[PDB]
Amino acid sequence: AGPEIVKLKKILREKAVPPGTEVPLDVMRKGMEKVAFKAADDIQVEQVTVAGCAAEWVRAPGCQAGKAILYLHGGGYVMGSINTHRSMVGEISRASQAAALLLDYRLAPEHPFPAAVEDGVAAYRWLLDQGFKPQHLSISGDSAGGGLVLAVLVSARDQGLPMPASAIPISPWADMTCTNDSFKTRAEADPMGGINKMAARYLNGADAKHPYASPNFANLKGLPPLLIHVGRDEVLLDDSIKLDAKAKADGVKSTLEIWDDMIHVWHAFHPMLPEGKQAIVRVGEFMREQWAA
Repeated sequence: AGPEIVKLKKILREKAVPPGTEVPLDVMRKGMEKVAFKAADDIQVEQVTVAGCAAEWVRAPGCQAGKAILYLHGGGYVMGSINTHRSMVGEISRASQAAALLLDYRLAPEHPFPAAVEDGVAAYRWLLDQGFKPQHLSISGDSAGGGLVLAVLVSARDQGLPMPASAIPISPWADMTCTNDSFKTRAEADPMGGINKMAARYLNGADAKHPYASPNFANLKGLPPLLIHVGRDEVLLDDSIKLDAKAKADGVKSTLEIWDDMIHVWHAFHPMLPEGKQAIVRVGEFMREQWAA
């Protein structure tokens, strides 16, 4: 294990709330806002309204005309924002050489399932109506947003929408049931259930096996080529392994990368984690590969 990830895990545990204490949602929300990384100063930003939602066009230098990424942020479907993810999305824009549409989709419990999926699908539809070709598009997202990526694709496909050139779920949460073995077998090495409460907030009585809630139970047939990033040291490991397997069986060209010693959305720690930078570079490279094909 690299020195950076070791020290990163140390800091995270030293700074985290003990297991089982209930942090109010508005407290978690504000805490996530305050620890959010400042985006690099060469990242340009433009506010837009997309499908009734606030959003930002996130443009790193080197962005190609005609291309775009719909980005869906993490936050367990109950938190996160444009601000919390602007830094990581800028670096994805940089590696992929394409501007990114960072969507402030509707959150639970104010807006429970399927609000987030509706916003994702409509935002993707918005991109199309703006004149972006399907072959010039990609959809990416982390954690809850990584599951949201797959749900948006499946929903859009059921509604007759054309598929984009690629999709890259990062540490996706694709199973609301949280019954996978890695929740037990990787729990020791994961410094990042509170997750069950978030699932309860998002679902609000809905079936946890609903395809648009938990894409690991969805029909993935027809989906674009997948790059799935996940850390070996996270409780959501099996979500990614099972997603890959599901995609394979449903005909989808899927590529699963389990990064050793890595934690949940390690990409977000790119300022101090070389593997975080590396994986972001990989994401952008995969996007460009699928566009040049």
